[PDB]
Amino acid sequence: ETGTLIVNSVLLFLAFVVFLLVTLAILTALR
Amino acid sequence: ETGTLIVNSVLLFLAFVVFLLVTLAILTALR
Amino acid sequence: ETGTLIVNSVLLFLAFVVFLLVTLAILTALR
Amino acid sequence: ETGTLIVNSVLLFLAFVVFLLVTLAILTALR
Amino acid sequence: ETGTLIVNSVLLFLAFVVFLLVTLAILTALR
Repeated sequence: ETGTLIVNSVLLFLAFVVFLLVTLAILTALR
Repeated sequence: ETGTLIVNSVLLFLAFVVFLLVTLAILTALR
Repeated sequence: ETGTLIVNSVLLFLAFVVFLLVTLAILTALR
Repeated sequence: ETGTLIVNSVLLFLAFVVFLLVTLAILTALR
Repeated sequence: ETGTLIVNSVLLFLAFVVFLLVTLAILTALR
């Protein structure tokens, strides 16, 4: 349970990293 | 078996993250 | 505790990797 | 040995993900 | 010690992946 919690913790912030990445790429389209 | 399952779980969503990344880069080509 | 420390160590530099990534994407906007 | 194998398995596909990423960025050069 | 070595091994190539990523993004600025 503890091990899985640590893994989830990393995924937590990752979610923001990815989402932000996609958002940034789309933003590049700004034409 | 349990350990591998956890690893696969992470890869599962990763597949979408990567595929989306490639799709976004290609989309940038919009010219 | 030692295991978590190792994980955090990787995240440490990652923080810079991501932050730099976002900064670079934004920089691309330079128009 | 089993542990290292699992790690290598992840790296295997990763190789394609990265290589593709670089290829896509270069493709963006399309000018 | 062996565990840390394996982790470092992954980070080793990662260094090149990231470094290349930043270099590619900057290259995009070619204007």
